[PDB]
Amino acid sequence: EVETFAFQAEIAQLMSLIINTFYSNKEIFLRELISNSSDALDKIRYESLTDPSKLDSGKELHINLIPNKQDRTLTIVDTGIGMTKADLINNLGTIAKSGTKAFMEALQAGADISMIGQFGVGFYSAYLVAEKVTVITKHNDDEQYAWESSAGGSFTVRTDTGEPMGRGTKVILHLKEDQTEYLEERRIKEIVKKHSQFIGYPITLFVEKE
Ligand SMILES: Cc1ccccc1[C@H]1CCCN1C(=O)c1cc(Cl)c(O)cc1O
Repeated sequence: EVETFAFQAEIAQLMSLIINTFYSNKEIFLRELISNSSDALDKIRYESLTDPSKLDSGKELHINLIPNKQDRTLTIVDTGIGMTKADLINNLGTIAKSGTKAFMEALQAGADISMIGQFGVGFYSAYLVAEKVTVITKHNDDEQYAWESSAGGSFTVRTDTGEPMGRGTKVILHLKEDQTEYLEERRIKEIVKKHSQFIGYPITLFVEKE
């Protein structure tokens, strides 16, 4: 079955702001998502140091970027610690961290949207370039789940039937019509070079044939 949840009020407000505010520097979404993957990878590594068996679900720690022009999706995949169903629901929409209103209060006055990451809500910058975001995740302690939202104040969670991931999180950006530049090899390379040069895990940019 599919479960539908309301975003907490302030998160809905943030998402609307991200979608409606004129802001040309959209590329920062990729930095924020790679940062999130890096943090998740840090966590499973940290845990594996005391209990190595937590890598039984996959020893390699990496980030893959996978453009698909036919589906018009950009997918960020990591083999980080992943999220349980509860982690998913609690951290991707139903609970507003302090940084949510702090950020929007920051946008009032001087701050610009590129600072979003500093408030711990950088995930939502995905809606700078995506009309719908799907998050597939698998944590050692739980089943594989799919989160999805086109904003508008709700998201869904369901058990995922797709290819099993072993462990980690996959963010699938269904790109807006006018944002297909982020499917281009040279454009993604440029952004990763500029914003994510010192990530401590291998980042592989997959290519497509003509
Ligand atoms: C950083 C972060 C913020 C909010 C919730 C969860 C996370 C990370 C740490 C614990 C598990 N995790 C994730 O599974 C994860 C999530 C998102 Cl949103 C992503 O883009 C990539 C990921 O690997």
